[PDB]
Amino acid sequence: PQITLWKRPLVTIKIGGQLKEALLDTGADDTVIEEMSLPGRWKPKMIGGIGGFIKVRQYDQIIIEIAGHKAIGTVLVGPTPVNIIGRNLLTQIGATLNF
Amino acid sequence: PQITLWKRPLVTIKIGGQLKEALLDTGADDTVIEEMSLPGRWKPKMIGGIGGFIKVRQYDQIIIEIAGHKAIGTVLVGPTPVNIIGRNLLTQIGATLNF
Ligand SMILES: COc1ccc2c(c1)COC/C=C/CCCCN(C[C@@H](O)[C@H](Cc1ccccc1)NC(=O)O[C@H]1CO[C@H]3OCC[C@H]31)S2(=O)=O
Ligand SMILES: [Cl-]
Ligand SMILES: [Cl-]
Ligand SMILES: [Cl-]
Ligand SMILES: [Cl-]
Ligand SMILES: [Cl-]
Ligand code: NA
Repeated sequence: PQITLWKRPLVTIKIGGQLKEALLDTGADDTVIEEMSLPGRWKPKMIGGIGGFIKVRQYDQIIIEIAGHKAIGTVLVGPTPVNIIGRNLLTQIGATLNF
Repeated sequence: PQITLWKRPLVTIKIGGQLKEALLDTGADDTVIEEMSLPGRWKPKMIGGIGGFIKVRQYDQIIIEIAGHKAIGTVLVGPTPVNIIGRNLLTQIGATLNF
């Protein structure tokens, strides 16, 4: 699609068989999702957002569908105000910015 | 242009007579610039991202030039770690997300 920005670019994602809503976020290096269970081991990660730094759980090689496009990559889990799809997975679905 | 997302989508902006680098950020509702003075009236606001909230000054009707394209709208000024061009000005330069 071509998504304009007059409203938030929210899409449906599917992770662990569950549908969720997430924000396509070109200002995020990383994908960050609200507390949920994911398989496998996780590693520690700190991310610095507008308000300061938080701890998250980094799960690698997670299968996630984004607006009907399949991706497999790193998902950070932690107390983000909104689920966000960052550039690590926007590149996997072929997204670009255009003007 | 078409901007891929392998790297942060940074562009040069001109605001308040100053040249700065800023992130084209589809996950930001509004534009947030590091501390600087701007002319005119402002009012305080709180915005809440990863890491929590910061207090900013809201200036309305500010003209920016974004990668050579002029736009006018609200700019929030405050202790953001990165300058951000959010949706309120991305719409004005006709930016879309495409995949
Ligand atoms: C009202 O106008 C607003 C304007 C901006 C924001 C909000 C409201 C707050 O809007 C509420 C939404 C919050 C959820 C997502 C955060 C949205 N935000 C934009 C988002 O793109 C930030 C932009 C940024 C970039 C660098 C540093 C600070 C901030 N990126 C970010 O947090 O990414 C994290 C995950 O990947 C990592 O890579 C970059 C840092 C880290 S925000 O800054 O909190
Ligand atoms: Cl869960
Ligand atoms: Cl990844
Ligand atoms: Cl200044
Ligand atoms: Cl505006
Ligand atoms: Cl339009
Ligand atoms: Na003003």
